[PDB]
Amino acid sequence: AQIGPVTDLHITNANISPDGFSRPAVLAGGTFPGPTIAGNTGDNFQITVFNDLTDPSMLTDTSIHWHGLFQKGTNWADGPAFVTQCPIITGQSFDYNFNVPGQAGTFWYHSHLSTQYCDGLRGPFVVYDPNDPNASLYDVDDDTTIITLADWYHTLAQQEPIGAAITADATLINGLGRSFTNTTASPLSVITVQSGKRYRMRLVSISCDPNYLFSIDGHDMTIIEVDGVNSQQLTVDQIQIFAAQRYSFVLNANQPVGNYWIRAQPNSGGQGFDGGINSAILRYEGATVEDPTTTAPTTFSNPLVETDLHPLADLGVPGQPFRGGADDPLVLNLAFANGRFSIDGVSFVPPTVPVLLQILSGAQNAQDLLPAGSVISLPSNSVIEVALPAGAAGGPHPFHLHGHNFAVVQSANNATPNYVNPIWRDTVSIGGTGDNVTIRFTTNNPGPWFLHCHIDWHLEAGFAIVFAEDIPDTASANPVPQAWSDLCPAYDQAHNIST
Ligand SMILES: *[C@@H]1O[C@H](CO)[C@@H](O[C@@H]2O[C@H](CO)[C@@H](O)[C@H](O)[C@H]2NC(C)=O)[C@H](O)[C@H]1NC(C)=O
Ligand SMILES: *[C@@H]1O[C@H](CO)[C@@H](O[C@@H]2O[C@H](CO)[C@@H](O)[C@H](O)[C@H]2NC(C)=O)[C@H](O)[C@H]1NC(C)=O
Ligand SMILES: [Cu+2]
Ligand SMILES: [Cu+2]
Ligand SMILES: [Cu+2]
Ligand SMILES: [Cu+2]
Ligand code: NA
Repeated sequence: AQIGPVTDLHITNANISPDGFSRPAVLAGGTFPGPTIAGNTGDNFQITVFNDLTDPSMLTDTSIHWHGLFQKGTNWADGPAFVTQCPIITGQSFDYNFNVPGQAGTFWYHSHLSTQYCDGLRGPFVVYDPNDPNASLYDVDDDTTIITLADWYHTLAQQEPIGAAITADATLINGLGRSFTNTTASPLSVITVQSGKRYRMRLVSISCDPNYLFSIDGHDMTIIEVDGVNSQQLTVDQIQIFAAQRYSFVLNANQPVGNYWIRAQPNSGGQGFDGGINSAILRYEGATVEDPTTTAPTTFSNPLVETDLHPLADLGVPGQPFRGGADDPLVLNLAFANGRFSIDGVSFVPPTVPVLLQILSGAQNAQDLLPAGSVISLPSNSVIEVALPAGAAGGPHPFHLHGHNFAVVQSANNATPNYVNPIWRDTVSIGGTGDNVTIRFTTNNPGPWFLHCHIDWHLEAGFAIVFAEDIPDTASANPVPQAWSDLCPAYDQAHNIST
């Protein structure tokens, strides 16, 4: 069952064996992935998060981010530790009480402390639209049509060297999959469809690192949503999905009744499908209960290319139709050396006082804010352009901005900008050497918004900055509840920190 929009959510430690290898984890709702949190557009969500964690090897503090929800007027509920709150300590709880005006689509939630989400605290978050403009394109859209793609590690996150090329031990599809080494024939996930029906498949990358080449043997996929933004219909036979991205696609169950492989090939770790790694099963009602015998093609003739995507609505692009044609045009220098990433010469290290609390206490320009050099102020009601030229090791880097989505004016692997009708999204691959992926948005949401690579190992190694958007209006726009004001005293008391 789905839970929400008003629910408790317990965060616990437990052993799990999603690929047949047992290890301890950090879990929401006792499962991997966590339960789906759902509601309708415009609903009030009140997710009371109970921190019941006791195992220090995966951290006993926690904080949860609602990925892709704008949090307008509720910056305090966004979740990134040391940016919008101090962590929740064990044996305490915290009500994330916010609203989702003007958004409907496929989202997710995850720990936003250190690399803790890798250890298991990740699940889907869906905001349905009762008047969805795409409703007539499918028959079925429910918890059974959500498809999660996850990387899974046998080594605990806090034992992963900072800045390393960290590699997973299994791909999990809907929580199940087989290990790349010492492969055992442990259970694969089954997605069941009825011949003739059309399904809104909600494809969610809950990855900590790899991107996946996702396809379904014998089937194509008609994309209708990108990171929460409705798209024009685009039919493809393969989707390359980067960490934290989401797509909805229509699956037409129009092939002969039978069993078909679902494939998710990561860019690192195990390559291919031997022993059923990187796989799940699409089963038609009435098919024999047996593994598929289908084959992938040698190449995919209609793969997703990001510049083919266009919004369903006339969203346009803010600003003027040329590079630098914005009120505040930025170019970030994105680098990696010696185990640490940097942005504009500064490697992100979380401050002791959360950025939002520094601003509410009166720090009112970005040079007064800590970490020094890691906070950039944005002016209010202005068009912002951010170029993100690639080249830093460990790519392709999927960059994500909190508090916003953005027009993708220039995509990976294509030097041509689009100032007319590019897709809008919230997490974008910045591509490869020589690319100049560029995003635009308007500043109508005061507060500190994190900008970072969503490969969680890279964030931990410093690949982040904070946009302090409209510092002067942050306090009036974001009144804070007492429980939020209580978090930093409680956390600092528990950890013997002075401030
Ligand atoms: C990416 O595009 C940005 C502009 O969006 C380019 O920025 C210019 O960089 C040159 C020096 O490289 C400066 O003279 C300009 O002031 C910058 N802003 C402009 C022209 O609007 C950036 O060079 C591009 N990077 C790559 C790798 O192509
Ligand atoms: C490279 O990106 C550009 C810009 O998004 C794409 O150019 C568009 O191509 C569409 C489809 O043919 C045309 O309708 C638009 O007028 C083009 N826009 C511009 C600004 O040129 C281009 O197709 C992409 N390249 C590849 C190989 O997909
Ligand atoms: Cu996220
Ligand atoms: Cu986010
Ligand atoms: Cu990265
Ligand atoms: Cu984040
Ligand atoms: Na415009």
